[PDB]
Amino acid sequence: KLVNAEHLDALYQKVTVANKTELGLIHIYSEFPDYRWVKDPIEGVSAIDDVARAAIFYQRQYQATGSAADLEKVKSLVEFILYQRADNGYFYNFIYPDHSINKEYKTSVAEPNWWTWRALWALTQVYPTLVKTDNALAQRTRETIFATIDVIYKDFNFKQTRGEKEGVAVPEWLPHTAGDQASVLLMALSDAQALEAKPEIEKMMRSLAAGIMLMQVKDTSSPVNGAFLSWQNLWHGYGNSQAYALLVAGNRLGDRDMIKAAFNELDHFHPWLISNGLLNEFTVRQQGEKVTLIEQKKFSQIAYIIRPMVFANIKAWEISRDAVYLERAVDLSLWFFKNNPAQAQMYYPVTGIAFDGIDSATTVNKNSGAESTIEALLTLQLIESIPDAKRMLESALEKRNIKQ
Ligand SMILES: OC[C@H]1O[C@@](CO)(O[C@H]2O[C@H](CO)[C@@H](O)[C@H](O)[C@H]2O)[C@@H](O)[C@@H]1O
Ligand SMILES: [Cl-]
Repeated sequence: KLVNAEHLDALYQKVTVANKTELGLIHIYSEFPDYRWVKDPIEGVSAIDDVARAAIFYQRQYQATGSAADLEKVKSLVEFILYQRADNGYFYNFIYPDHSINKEYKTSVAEPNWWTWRALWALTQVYPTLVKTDNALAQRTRETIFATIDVIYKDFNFKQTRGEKEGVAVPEWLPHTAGDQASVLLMALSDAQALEAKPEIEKMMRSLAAGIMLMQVKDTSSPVNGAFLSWQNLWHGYGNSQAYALLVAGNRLGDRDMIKAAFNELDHFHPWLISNGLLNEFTVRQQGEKVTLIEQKKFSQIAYIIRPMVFANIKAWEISRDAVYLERAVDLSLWFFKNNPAQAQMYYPVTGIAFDGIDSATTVNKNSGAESTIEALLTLQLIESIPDAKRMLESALEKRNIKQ
């Protein structure tokens, strides 16, 4: 009842190219008040960054409901992902309005980047669904998963050298030295390891987790004790799925250290964030063992901050059976329902609209692009799948002045 795919469905478009190749697109932007399709004028109409996450949403919907229409969307979004595979084994990101591929723009080249990791994660997430339903598409997907992993393995830097920024160690072997990108590649590799275990996949998993863990703040005197930094000495909330990824990988490998590191973020940094109304980003300085805040930015706040935290807390509950994590997951979900600095409703169950962000205490961006819609839907979809969390969120919503 909370989850309403009507706006995401309106961003979806099936296009035919070449010889009966049917591609599922998700239009990237959509603007208040008419909420039609809006493009990026330079980059194109739809990106793997969004299509990949949409594929996961619709696959999870199909798993919950068995709806033939959800499955059809999974298949066509997967076709777009496969359509974007480059000869070198990486992926292009954008498609243009004329349905040619954006191969050369910096946000779209087939080089290791965010959209590679998201594409791979989407393919590993939807493969078990495809193998039960569509033999030919499943075979192509499996071939692509492990061919892409081959390429990533061939290019992988296992030499664990460290830089430094404001006293903080930098793992030079992570992609773009980015803990957030590393977490999604780690999630994808963990899924693939369950499909076909390979020593080189475990080796990459452990190397990524080592880099992610080196970037964690471990200073019990620091306000942001437990935080997984995103890049150098910087944390940003968006896409920061390190804790969730370490829980997934730690479970896959039986690695207690990974699990312990993830809980350290959940048990210290998450309650701090929640108590302070969330943040967009911050930077730190490290002097010896002491980690201190340099600067922080409360805005902008976007749906993509909430989803990684809700994913991690639900997973923590599943592992530990501690209800505090469900309570926190629900309290974080309330960001969509006016628990935020603008006291603004950010997701509308009646229409499926998800606002694009909070820019200050008094300014809300009422556009509803693909990313914010998918991230709100994935968050609420997870809550509604856990009966105790669903019951808790419904109880919180009956008491407040939201539109539903
Ligand atoms: O502008 C295109 C596209 O960008 C987004 C990203 O969230 O919004 C940006 O641009 C808006 C005006 O064009 C600004 O008001 C907003 O602050 C900025 O984030 C989408 O909302 C929009 O569709
Ligand atoms: Cl992601």
